[PDB]
Amino acid sequence: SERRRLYPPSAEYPDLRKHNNCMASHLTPAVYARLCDKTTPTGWTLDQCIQTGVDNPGHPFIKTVGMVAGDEETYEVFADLFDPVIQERHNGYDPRTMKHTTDLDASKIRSGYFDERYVLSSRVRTGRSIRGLSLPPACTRAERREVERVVVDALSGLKGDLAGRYYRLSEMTEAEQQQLIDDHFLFDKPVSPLLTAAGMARDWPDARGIWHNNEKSFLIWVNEQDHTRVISMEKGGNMKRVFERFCRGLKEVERLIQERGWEFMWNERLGYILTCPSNLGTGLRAGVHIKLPLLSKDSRFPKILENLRLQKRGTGGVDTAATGGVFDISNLDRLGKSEVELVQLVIDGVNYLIDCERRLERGQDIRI
Amino acid sequence: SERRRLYPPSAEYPDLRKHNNCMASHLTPAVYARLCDKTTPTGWTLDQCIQTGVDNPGHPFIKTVGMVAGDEETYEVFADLFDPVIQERHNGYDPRTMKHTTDLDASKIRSGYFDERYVLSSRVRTGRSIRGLSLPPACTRAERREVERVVVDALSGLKGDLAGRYYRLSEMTEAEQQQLIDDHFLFDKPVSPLLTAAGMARDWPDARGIWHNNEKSFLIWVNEQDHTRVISMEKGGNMKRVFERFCRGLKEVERLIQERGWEFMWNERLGYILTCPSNLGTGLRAGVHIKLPLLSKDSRFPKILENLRLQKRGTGGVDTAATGGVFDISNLDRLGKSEVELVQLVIDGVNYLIDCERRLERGQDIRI
Amino acid sequence: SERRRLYPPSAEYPDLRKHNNCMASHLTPAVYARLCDKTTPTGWTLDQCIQTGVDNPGHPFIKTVGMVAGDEETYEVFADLFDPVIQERHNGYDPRTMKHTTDLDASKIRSGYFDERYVLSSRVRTGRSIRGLSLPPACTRAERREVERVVVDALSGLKGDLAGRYYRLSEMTEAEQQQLIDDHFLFDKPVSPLLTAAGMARDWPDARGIWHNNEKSFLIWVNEQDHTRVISMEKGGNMKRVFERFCRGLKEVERLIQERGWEFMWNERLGYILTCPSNLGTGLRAGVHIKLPLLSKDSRFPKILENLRLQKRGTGGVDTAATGGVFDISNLDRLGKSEVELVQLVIDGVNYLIDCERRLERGQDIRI
Amino acid sequence: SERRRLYPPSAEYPDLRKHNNCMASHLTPAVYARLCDKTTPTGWTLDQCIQTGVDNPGHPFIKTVGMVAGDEETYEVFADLFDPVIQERHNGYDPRTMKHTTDLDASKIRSGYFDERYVLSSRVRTGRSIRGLSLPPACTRAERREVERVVVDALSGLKGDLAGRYYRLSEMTEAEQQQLIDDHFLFDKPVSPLLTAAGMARDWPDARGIWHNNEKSFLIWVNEQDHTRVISMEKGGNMKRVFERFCRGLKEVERLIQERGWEFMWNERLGYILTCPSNLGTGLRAGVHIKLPLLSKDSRFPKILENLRLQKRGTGGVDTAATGGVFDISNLDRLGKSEVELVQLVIDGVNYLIDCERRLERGQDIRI
Amino acid sequence: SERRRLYPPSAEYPDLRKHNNCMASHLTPAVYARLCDKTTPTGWTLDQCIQTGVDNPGHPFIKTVGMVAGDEETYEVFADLFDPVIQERHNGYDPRTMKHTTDLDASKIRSGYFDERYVLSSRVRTGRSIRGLSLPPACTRAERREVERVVVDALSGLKGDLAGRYYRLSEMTEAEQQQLIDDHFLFDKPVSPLLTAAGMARDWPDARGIWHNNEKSFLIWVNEQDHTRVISMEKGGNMKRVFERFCRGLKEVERLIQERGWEFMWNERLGYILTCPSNLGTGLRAGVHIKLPLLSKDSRFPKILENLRLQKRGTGGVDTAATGGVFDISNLDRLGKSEVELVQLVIDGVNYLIDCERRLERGQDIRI
Ligand SMILES: Nc1ncnc2c1ncn2[C@@H]1O[C@H](COP(=O)(O)OP(=O)(O)O)[C@@H](O)[C@H]1O
Ligand SMILES: Nc1ncnc2c1ncn2[C@@H]1O[C@H](COP(=O)(O)OP(=O)(O)O)[C@@H](O)[C@H]1O
Ligand SMILES: Nc1ncnc2c1ncn2[C@@H]1O[C@H](COP(=O)(O)OP(=O)(O)O)[C@@H](O)[C@H]1O
Ligand SMILES: Nc1ncnc2c1ncn2[C@@H]1O[C@H](COP(=O)(O)OP(=O)(O)O)[C@@H](O)[C@H]1O
Ligand SMILES: Nc1ncnc2c1ncn2[C@@H]1O[C@H](COP(=O)(O)OP(=O)(O)O)[C@@H](O)[C@H]1O
Ligand SMILES: CN(CC(=O)O)C(=N)N
Ligand SMILES: CN(CC(=O)O)C(=N)N
Ligand SMILES: CN(CC(=O)O)C(=N)N
Ligand SMILES: CN(CC(=O)O)C(=N)N
Ligand SMILES: CN(CC(=O)O)C(=N)N
Ligand SMILES: [Mg+2]
Ligand SMILES: [Mg+2]
Ligand SMILES: [Mg+2]
Ligand SMILES: [Mg+2]
Ligand SMILES: [Mg+2]
Repeated sequence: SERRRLYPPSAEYPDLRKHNNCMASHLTPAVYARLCDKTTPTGWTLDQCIQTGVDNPGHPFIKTVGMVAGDEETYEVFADLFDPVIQERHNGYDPRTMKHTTDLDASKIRSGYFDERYVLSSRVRTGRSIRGLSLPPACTRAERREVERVVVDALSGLKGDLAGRYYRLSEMTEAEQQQLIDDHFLFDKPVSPLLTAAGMARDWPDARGIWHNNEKSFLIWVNEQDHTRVISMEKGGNMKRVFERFCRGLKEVERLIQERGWEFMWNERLGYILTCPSNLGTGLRAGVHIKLPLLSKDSRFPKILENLRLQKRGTGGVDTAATGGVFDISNLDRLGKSEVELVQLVIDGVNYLIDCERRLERGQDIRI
Repeated sequence: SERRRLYPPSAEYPDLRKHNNCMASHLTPAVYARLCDKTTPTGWTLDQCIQTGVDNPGHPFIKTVGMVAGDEETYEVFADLFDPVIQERHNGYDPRTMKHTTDLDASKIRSGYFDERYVLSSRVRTGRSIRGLSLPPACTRAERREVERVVVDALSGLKGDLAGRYYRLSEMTEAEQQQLIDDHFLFDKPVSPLLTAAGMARDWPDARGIWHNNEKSFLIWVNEQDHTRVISMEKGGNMKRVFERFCRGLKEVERLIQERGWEFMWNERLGYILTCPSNLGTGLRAGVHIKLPLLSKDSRFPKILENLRLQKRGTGGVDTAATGGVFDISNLDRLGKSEVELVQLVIDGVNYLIDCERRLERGQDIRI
Repeated sequence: SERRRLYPPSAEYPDLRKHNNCMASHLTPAVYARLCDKTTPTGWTLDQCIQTGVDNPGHPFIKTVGMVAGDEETYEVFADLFDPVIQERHNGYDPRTMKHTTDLDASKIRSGYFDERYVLSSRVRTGRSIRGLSLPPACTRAERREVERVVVDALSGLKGDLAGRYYRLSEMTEAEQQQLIDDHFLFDKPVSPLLTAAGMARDWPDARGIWHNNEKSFLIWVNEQDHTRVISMEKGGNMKRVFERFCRGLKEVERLIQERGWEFMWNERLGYILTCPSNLGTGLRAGVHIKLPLLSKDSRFPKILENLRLQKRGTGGVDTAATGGVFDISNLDRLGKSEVELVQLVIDGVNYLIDCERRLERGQDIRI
Repeated sequence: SERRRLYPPSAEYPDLRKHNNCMASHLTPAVYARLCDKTTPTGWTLDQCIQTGVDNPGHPFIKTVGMVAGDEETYEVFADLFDPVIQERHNGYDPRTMKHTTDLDASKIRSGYFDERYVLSSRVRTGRSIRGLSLPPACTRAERREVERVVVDALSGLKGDLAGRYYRLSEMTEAEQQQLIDDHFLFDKPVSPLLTAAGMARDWPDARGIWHNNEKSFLIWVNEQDHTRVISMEKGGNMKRVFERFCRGLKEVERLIQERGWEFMWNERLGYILTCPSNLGTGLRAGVHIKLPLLSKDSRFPKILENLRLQKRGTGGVDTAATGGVFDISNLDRLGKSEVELVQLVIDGVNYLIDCERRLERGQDIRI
Repeated sequence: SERRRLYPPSAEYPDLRKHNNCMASHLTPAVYARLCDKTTPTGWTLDQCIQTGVDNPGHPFIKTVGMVAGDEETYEVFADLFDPVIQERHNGYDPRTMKHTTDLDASKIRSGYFDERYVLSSRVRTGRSIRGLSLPPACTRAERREVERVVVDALSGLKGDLAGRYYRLSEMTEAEQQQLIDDHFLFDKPVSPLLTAAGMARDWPDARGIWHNNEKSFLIWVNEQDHTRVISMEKGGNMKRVFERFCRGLKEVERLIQERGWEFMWNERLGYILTCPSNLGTGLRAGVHIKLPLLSKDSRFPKILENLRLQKRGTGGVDTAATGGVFDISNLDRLGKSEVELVQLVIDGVNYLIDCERRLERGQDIRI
């Protein structure tokens, strides 16, 4: 009957009195009550958006957004809660007013070569979603298989240096997968509670895979945390070559994908849409590992790092710590700046860090 | 259940990598995704609109639109795809901004007499659709029979020189139909793939017919490719008389049709609505055949023809080629210009063509 | 408004006064009125079922059903019209009461070797539809591509003698396709009016292909007239080996298809569901070509052939005639009998025909 | 099914080629097609509005509107057709633009006494509808009974000179009803085709009645052609007393009706809503009979009458003619002018008419 | 539009080619296709039912069902898949035909005392669900809080020896929770993949708690894996006292719950409804730990255990192994047998096990 009463929204309000994530900070009873009825056309709802944040109050060793998007419409349907979170996460970028600009030019990134005694590794990463298909948090098996087929068919057209092969996770022996993971190429099974709570580990390892070139300098993860994750890696400090290869490969992949009538998720307000609001905009993360004996001498590291808008993850894996200090240092903000700008910022920050080692003298300049 | 997922629009996107029609040129994944859910009140959909273009990439010896309209609402519902196609097809006429004006006056078409040694035939054609009834691509049997009844009842009222008789295709012996076709009067069965793919050959020959006057100088095809096709023909170069008869007969037919409460499809933005976007506006085609020994001497013909906005089809039938060169030359653009203007343009172009007989001198002037 | 009146069903009733197909014979105003509102869950309707029959009254040189099915549900939704047609087409088999049994055993088909001087070719064909996907008359582009992907992935698992390769029609040069067609391997473009009117030529050649083994003795047409057409052919009279290979290959293909969670359309009442009601049940056609000088001496062929329940097509296919008499003789009925029974019947009929070479004496026995 | 086609609106368009009513004049195929889907909340439709006009092309001896309203919403829902009709019927009043003002003051109508030798009868009539109840063309039995109950209960409260009694038509002997009709008090059974075609004779004589005061100078017809018709009569030429009594009685009746929570249909754009668009606005008709020997001498009567905006009906009954000339002369326009203005206009026109007795002189002044 | 096509069910079919759980064994494409549209009134669907089984193919050291129920209606809506699974899991009990009988009598369980040198612990467990509230896999925050409130209010009425207190998990320090877990009283956080994949760890630790008596011999877990889990423990081999206390406490709890108008989920076909089909029927598990030096001598243990219908989990925790062999031995089947019968079976099995200590002789009797 229509006379039956629903549970009032405040009855469903999560208990976030001990949470320490941006979703908990920016969620209020008014917002929850306002948004608890809405839903994206594919059925995504607010509770599904904030489940990962609700279940995970902590997760060292970095601050977490606590939200995910089930599809493109989410960021528009639940903008009343995503917008403040995005603004806080990206040092003040305002999606409501500002616009995002993307440029991928390896010409305007001159220099960008690091000392081989302090870097010994350079990687550039980005993510891409296929329009019309639900994101990993909400995708069904059919949608995941469709994403895999589209990506594999597109990548089959890559020729020349970028030519490579696709390896299905379900067809790889555990030893091979472990060897690939230990080499920083493949992705590990999603056991971290943040991924599991978001629902981005359903049906594992179905429809997940890795497409890599023969030199393994150009890789593409299929269906791990986004529809596609494009990676360009090199064991050294030559960020210039890595970024040039990344740019050309990404352009070719986009062209091949569009050839078949598929287009990436994108809007000028937010840039490239991805699951985690922390990856919006360019979704780009350019970083380098650090030599063990050197940066270990730092004492006021976090202040300097927040000074330069850089983030320091441990060795391979965000969930891992740093032992025998070798830190993966990358840019912190991915929205509001162009890819070239982000790479230049990373290069400048790393040059500062290696210059700030000061193994002969003492003194931290910070230099806000 | 509502949790089941539909095929993403890009999955249905046609493969037009080898097509050479305006629909293929102006169709993009964004447009297809935007329009793949809409539908006219009678159920016409985008796929039905573009089926003929998808199936037919070629079709010599002229460029083809590759689209058809199922009803009046189509041009409004799918305007996002029809408008660029119409603009390209009609040398820049912009339906969004401009307006179309129609005038049928035989007084302001002074002159217009061709040399009898180079024309020997003059025809004028137009199309008309009855409002409220689906177009041939989408019409059911009941709608087709209704169109036939309305047209026949209206035409029964014609008196005087225009007085004529209606002949039902289903009641005509094959020999009589073949004789009429060979005389350029009747229409042949629609075997060309463009007509069949559009669905404009369903239930043949049911409800199709030809109404012609005793002299056979005035004819009306019922349910061939439009609801009505009004034709005025004469074996000679006297375009003036042909056009005068065409104008008066068309006015009388329109009056008789409106007498019973039926009105033609029409809107000032597009003019007279017809199935093929190439026939919008006036839908008028005025043309003449050409004497065999004469125009055969031409070498740079296509450049001159595109110069004058004229189209050259072979002998009887667009699908046929030209042998022993005798070309059917007509106007190319039917929207944005009035009927009088189009006829005057055809007369000027034909006078230019005959003036360039070059049986005693050489040189092509083009004269853009 | 709800006060508006629909066209009465009799207004839409087709004009079949001159038709000569089973649909025209068994269609009555009462049946049409009863069924003109129903529709299968995918939207198939009666008019779409009978369009091919309505448009085509003739089509030599064989009697035609005049109907097609858009999906599995059709045969159940429109049973009131399909059942009499099926019963008449399959010499009295009653789908309402009887049941169909299928057995594919090459052991119980002993003998089956024809004289090499009168056969010189032996082929066995069947069709199969993937459950859950619309049939070629109604399938959209996405469904056709899904069928192609499922079939190709399944067939990739065939090993040993059956090992083969898939060739996409869109990627084959016209010369190669013509050579394959002339060799009786590949299928030609569907230009015959029966196929076009049924809508089984939309989006050609998208998603159509041929998968064949290295010896080309085992072929599979993908998306030509059914979802799959499995063919086993040999240039000779050894029907035994051909049928054995056909049986084992079909079993392997079915196993591979089921491995991935796809099941063939099938119900014990009708057997294997296919587009044309003439292919229901087993859908099997076993046949042989005939030597030119020999059977040409016959005069009362049609009576004998109808006596033996055999069909006589042209050497080039159903749509071609027989010149320099070389007739493709096959079984006529495919529903109500098992595959082994049909093959044995074909063998017995061919042995009877060759026994009646009438080179020594004369006289036709008929032998009903 | 949704694929079935409705009859196109032009198929339902009435055949008005021989009609002579305002509805026929102002009805066009475009208007009919536009309005043939709409309907008032109570279910009234355009065909029901125009049925009376369609069935009746003639009806001497006056020009007829040819339309009726089923409820209050009609004039708003079908304004596209009622507005031109109202404008033509009320000599230019434009309901879209201008507003209507009502005043009932017997003080500002000084004079207004006619010669007893040329009038011998004075009547004033008006109509009123109860809001929330369907009009007589569309009212069901329950609604008609509700109207009767509301009106009778209200009128029971009248006191003093206006005190009277209610007589139910179903409880009155035929002789009494005939006597009342012959005295110009009661209304006759609705046998005229205009009333019957409009559906305003259904369930006769159920729920119809007459409430009159003891002197029979104040009367109220219940459910004859409107919900209420208030009438004030006097056998003489004293229009002043008749009109003041009419005003006070109408005010008292309105007060009593509003006492119980019922309000009259009214909007400033149109005034008081009634069934026939010819009665909109005030709905007031003030008139007088004429002595037999006197006005019979007129020859150019119609021109003069149209000059003064007066209408001449025969003796008792609009449907009746004038024998032994005694004409009922009243105002022609009821909308756009106030009641006092209309009464003054009638008085001036009657004074003009009697002044033109022409028993001793000659001249048709007309005096536009 | 309604012309868009859904993904065929076989496209969503899980890839279970390597799974080893009952759901994978008893899931077929036909069943999946049949059930993929249905849904319980609260929105539970088949994919949600089988997600835990799909994600987890293994999970030593016991065979897993691989399914869960979202609410009471699930077992009825998806019976076509639950029934075979239940039958296989409960050694042939047929829910379709048979009925379940429950009796909780401590009188008819005479004896039941184990040797203190081989048991040193005795526990009895059961589960209960509140009717009208979604099960832990599907319950929202409001429903979980409602379950907690109902259970706590009911348990507040327990008096006498059963008198106890409720401890909210969110209000207990980590040290206290760890101490309780190490003592085998409290439940640990659900980190095992089977619980997480089923969605039974959402919003942890909100609304989860433990209500225990002062002696801690009677405990009730609130919202861990069922709505309520009632447990009775004793550090010894006196199963008689444990079971009688369990019976009386359960009866009192049920009475108190029903006092407020709440009733347990129950139907005679299945008994007491719970999330995991392995806990249906009584949901009872009676077990004992085993002394370290003793049962370690066994070699053919699994055959004997399957002989006696007993299951051997490791030490505290099903997910944990057995080191220094001390096995938790309990009954294996909970549906089709009464609680008294199950406890007697457990007692007989444990007596057999201890009798087969073989510390003096050798030989395994099995004794099927
Ligand atoms: N600079 C680098 N050099 C080598 N490997 C890297 C680098 N940065 C990241 N990786 C590899 O990427 C994998 C996942 O790292 P993660 O923190 O998830 O980066 P992302 O943000 O791109 O997911 C790790 O296994 C790690 O080895
Ligand atoms: N100038 C002409 N003289 C004689 N016949 C003509 C002429 N133009 C067209 N026709 C006749 O019209 C028929 C169809 O021509 P088509 O190219 O379809 O013209 P339309 O554009 O009006 O369809 C042909 O059979 C042809 O004989
Ligand atoms: N027994 C046979 N031997 C050789 N070729 C054959 C045989 N049967 C069919 N074909 C070839 O297959 C092609 C299509 O045959 P068709 O008449 O469509 O058979 P079906 O009815 O099974 O489709 C033709 O080109 C024909 O040459
Ligand atoms: N001036 C008048 N004097 C007497 N009776 C009248 C007068 N005007 C109208 N009536 C009476 O009203 C009755 C109906 O007349 P009708 O033309 O319908 O007027 P209305 O416009 O009020 O309907 C007739 O029977 C007639 O006798
Ligand atoms: N016989 C027993 N004696 C002592 N503790 C037990 C016994 N059985 C179970 N437990 C305790 O119950 C907790 C959970 O046990 P579990 O294996 O989940 O039982 P269930 O299969 O009923 O969930 C463990 O921490 C364990 O210490
Ligand atoms: C660890 N996280 C959370 C974040 O991005 O803040 C991922 N989105 N992977
Ligand atoms: C041949 N065509 C295509 C076109 O007009 O371009 C017809 N519409 N008939
Ligand atoms: C030629 N036909 C018609 C028939 O089978 O009768 C095909 N279905 N191919
Ligand atoms: C006679 N008529 C028609 C009209 O008013 O024009 C009535 N409405 N009574
Ligand atoms: C470990 N399991 C699976 C099972 O019961 O089989 C739980 N339901 N807890
Ligand atoms: Mg990462
Ligand atoms: Mg043409
Ligand atoms: Mg064939
Ligand atoms: Mg009247
Ligand atoms: Mg447990």
